[PDB]
Amino acid sequence: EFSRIVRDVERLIAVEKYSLQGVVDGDKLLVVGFSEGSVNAYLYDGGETVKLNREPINSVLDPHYGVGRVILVRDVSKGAEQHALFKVNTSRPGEEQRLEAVKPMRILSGVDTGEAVVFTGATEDRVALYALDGGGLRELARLPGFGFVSDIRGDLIAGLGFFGGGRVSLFTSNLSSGGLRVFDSGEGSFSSASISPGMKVTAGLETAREARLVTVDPRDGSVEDLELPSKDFSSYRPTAITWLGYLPDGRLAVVARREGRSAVFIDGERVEAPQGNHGRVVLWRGKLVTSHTSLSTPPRIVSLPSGEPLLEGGLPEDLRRSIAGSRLVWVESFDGSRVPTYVLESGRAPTPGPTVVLVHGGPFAEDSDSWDTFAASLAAAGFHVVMPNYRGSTGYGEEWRLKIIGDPCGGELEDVSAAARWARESGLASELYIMGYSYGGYMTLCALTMKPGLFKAGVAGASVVDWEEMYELSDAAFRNFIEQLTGGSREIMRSRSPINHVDRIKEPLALIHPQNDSRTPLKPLLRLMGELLARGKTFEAHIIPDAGHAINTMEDAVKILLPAVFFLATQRER
Amino acid sequence: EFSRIVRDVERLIAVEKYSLQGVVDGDKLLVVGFSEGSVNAYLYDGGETVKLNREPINSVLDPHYGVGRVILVRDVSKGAEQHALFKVNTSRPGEEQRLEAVKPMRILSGVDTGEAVVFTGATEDRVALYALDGGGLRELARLPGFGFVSDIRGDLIAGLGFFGGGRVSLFTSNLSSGGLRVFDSGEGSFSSASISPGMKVTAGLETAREARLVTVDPRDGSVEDLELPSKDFSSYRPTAITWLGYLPDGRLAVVARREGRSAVFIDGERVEAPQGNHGRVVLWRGKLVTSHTSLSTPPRIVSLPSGEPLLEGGLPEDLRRSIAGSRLVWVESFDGSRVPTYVLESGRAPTPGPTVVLVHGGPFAEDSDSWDTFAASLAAAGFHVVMPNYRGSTGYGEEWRLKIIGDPCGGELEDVSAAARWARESGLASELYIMGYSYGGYMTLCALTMKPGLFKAGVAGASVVDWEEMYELSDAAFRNFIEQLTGGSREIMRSRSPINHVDRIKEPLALIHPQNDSRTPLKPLLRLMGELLARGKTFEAHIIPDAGHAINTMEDAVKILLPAVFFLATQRER
Ligand SMILES: [Cl-]
Repeated sequence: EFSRIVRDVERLIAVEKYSLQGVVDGDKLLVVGFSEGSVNAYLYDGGETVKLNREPINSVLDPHYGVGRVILVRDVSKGAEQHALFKVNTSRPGEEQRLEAVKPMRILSGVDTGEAVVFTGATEDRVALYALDGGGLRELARLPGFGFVSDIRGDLIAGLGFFGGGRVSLFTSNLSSGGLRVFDSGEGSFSSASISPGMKVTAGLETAREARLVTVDPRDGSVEDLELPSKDFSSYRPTAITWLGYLPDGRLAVVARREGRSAVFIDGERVEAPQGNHGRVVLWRGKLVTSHTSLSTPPRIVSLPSGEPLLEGGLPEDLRRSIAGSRLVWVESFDGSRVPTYVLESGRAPTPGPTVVLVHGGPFAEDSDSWDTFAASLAAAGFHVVMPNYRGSTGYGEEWRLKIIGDPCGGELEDVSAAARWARESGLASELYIMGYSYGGYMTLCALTMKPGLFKAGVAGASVVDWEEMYELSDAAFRNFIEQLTGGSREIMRSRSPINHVDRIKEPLALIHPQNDSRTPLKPLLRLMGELLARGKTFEAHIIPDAGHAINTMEDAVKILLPAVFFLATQRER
Repeated sequence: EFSRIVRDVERLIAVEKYSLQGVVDGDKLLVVGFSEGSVNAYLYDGGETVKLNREPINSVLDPHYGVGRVILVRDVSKGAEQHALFKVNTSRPGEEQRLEAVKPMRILSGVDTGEAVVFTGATEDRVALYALDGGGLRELARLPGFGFVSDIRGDLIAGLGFFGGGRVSLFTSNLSSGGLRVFDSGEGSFSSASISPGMKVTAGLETAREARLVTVDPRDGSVEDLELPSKDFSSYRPTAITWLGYLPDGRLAVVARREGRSAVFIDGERVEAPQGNHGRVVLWRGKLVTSHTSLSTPPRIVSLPSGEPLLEGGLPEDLRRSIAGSRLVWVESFDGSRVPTYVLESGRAPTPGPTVVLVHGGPFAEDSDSWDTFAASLAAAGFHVVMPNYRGSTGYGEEWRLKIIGDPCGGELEDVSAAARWARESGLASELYIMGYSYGGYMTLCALTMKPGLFKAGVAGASVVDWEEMYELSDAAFRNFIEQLTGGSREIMRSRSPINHVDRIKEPLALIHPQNDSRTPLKPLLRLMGELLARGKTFEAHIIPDAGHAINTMEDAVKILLPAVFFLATQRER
């Protein structure tokens, strides 16, 4: 029945998905949309979307309210994520002017004030904060690691820095003269940031098991808790902060979350919103607008508190019926920790039935009540889906997130393995598979090498294979992240690399990998194939042309997803 | 959509295909069939088939008329073609007894007398003629290269030997006492052989541009032309001899061919047969039976002279209509030689239209008026198909066949390239692709490296990549074949290896390869991928698990064929 599968996977990939970016030109929404087979940028106003870009893009920079242009970010390296920036004047959609003062680099983030384009980027030798204005390009600061611009008000630039130990610092700079100041909390990590009318930095602070709001004065580094007019926020007791931002009327919008579902607050007061997860919030036409998604709702743009959709891709009825349910469960792991695990029940599988432990990437990411095309495709193909938030995940507090540091292929793998055991013991699973992309594919390899026999077969997509060789091929941002994750230990880099444990593998493995991935490079995957072959192991492989880690077309998504589904479907017929 | 493609490809692979092997037990036909998703062995006696084997096989040994058992040949190495032999008593189908005296080896051929099993096999160090009887296993003779047992009558064993220069010798042995006698012709190559009631060896002799029948007296090596009672055979002036064999009533059956179509003769008299190609001929309940195939007929078993089908997988009408036409054309090549080229016009493509030069394997093989699943799948996918009998091909005389010796990636490539020129100049092709498996995949790599720009893109399946490295990884039979092809020259082995010319590649390439292929091993392909990556070339790859050069399940066929069709369909949308 592999042709009905191809049709489903294609349709699931093809459904339109929207992301809210801001408000530009004359009170028009700026949205990034996956539509017509690729990622594009649109203006929305009444009913007509207007396409701003020509060729597919990856993202746009964050515009200040009402600015008359959009800065596209586009990979100009066939997936290697050397990106260039292209200005589109909102009054002349489809006319792109490349910003040639900026040589290609990995663009990490940025904001457009209308007078300066401020962005962070990584090259081979550094990560930096840059400003481009009418006078040309300037390097404001070199950063100690991944950094992201959060907000600019006047000359004050605020951002978030991964500058050591897995922890997130706040940073500020000056638009006119550059420099850098770093603010490190001893309680936890800063999570989102926005500059108040008073020129203090409002930030989410994620502590051991909770999250709150703080005010940082960039002049003296003083921090204090921020109390809001309404106490709905406090009383919600979020674990994590998704996003926050000052609206143009001075009110503070915050999206915060717990147990994989978020809520929206304006000056601390709850605003009704559809169940699942939300993104940015903007004031448009004097009304509140956000993005929304859930496990059964592809990302869409909705009005609050109505919940009425402004932009939404429809899911076909027959596909909707493929997802028979979802649940959040707490799996007990090796040390007694409770692993929050999202479960998707297939309507096309019995119970007990074939079940895939689909391991998330990052590692600093989470499985949540948010749309997941891979999880949906598995349900449509007749597999239940188990999605464990292993230690290292976001969404459950700083202490759980930091447990991974210095211990890749250790406790987090136990968490994945405990989720696998739960799926069988709880009676959901008749047979067990493992699948993941990126850090998830790492986990597949680690499970098959370190836990032979636990799974029937594994799918490893865009995998980490060898920390040591990857390190040598990585840009400045990735080198630093590798050092942080591995705790700067060569012994960890080696012992936790599954290329060094190939002899232990006993289960069928499918490798899937984009040839131009600059994060998880193909080179070590070739050596892994060589090891599998020399040792007589069973394996299959699919390498995808002219694509990298970030997939921005339906054609590339099909090529990275379909083989995995075919492979698992074929395994299930054994 | 790709899902309608998956469906047609699957259906084209799934249609049942039959090969006639002999007559066993109580006048029952023995057939090998691709059916129920794999290659199996069957008895047929007027009604439903009876399955002899359990797990899929590769082939059966050639039984003497009426023997009460069948010897299955099965790969027990997950595609690496280390096979074992399994006896099935024809009265107890489905019960297999492994012949343990015979360790796994590449079984090349063999005959079962009912009292002795005589076969040729290759190990790392030898190719040998073996006999297994009540007394155990005995090595009758070591052979100078690939050899195939053709017939046994009494104590006399006759076979065909590739014992130098691409030329085929006859050999004989004695079942009781072993040994080896080799008979060479200065005029050409022996093609098929059967022992007359007079204990002479009747053989087809293929000469420079023609074929005939000869009588070899194994006692003195004397040769003379064989005159048959009816002159239809000699007046047909075949170019090649497909098969010959004495029927149990003493009559000589011959199948011979010219221009990619065969004819069947019985004591020299033509018997009417369906247009296309025929396999072995047997007498069954006193009536003649053979296999038949054509470009629009999957291999089936028919009665002669009527042509009524005994066993036939019916080609669905809608798939039949996907081939709008076929032609045999004579492409003019670089040196004036005329390359007989078979052409399928797709009913789902305009003219001019996307066209694939689909290069056959071997190299000692031909494109003929014979079913080809790959070619049918390309027509169904909306490509015209061009299949050139490049120099080295069978069917057109000894001289054309031996031109390739000492010159791989030379003249034959010119023939393939002339075919591509013809497709464009004749007005068939709007755009050109190259696709092939095995020696065909070699040709793809050779075209992309030596003729950059001629093709839009290529599919290389189970390719020859590096003659030097493959030589070092080959068994005794393959090493010898490699020396024969390359003319024993280390310079040819290197300069005609496309891994040495990777920098020249400019077109998109899709590699497809079974992991356990022992003929065209995966190992050099991994190095090729390393080279393509290091040099920044666009490529995709699909490596198939637990399979080798000889595909014997529908699931493995889908895995080797579908990626090629997807890739070309995608290329066509550029
Ligand atoms: Cl067959």
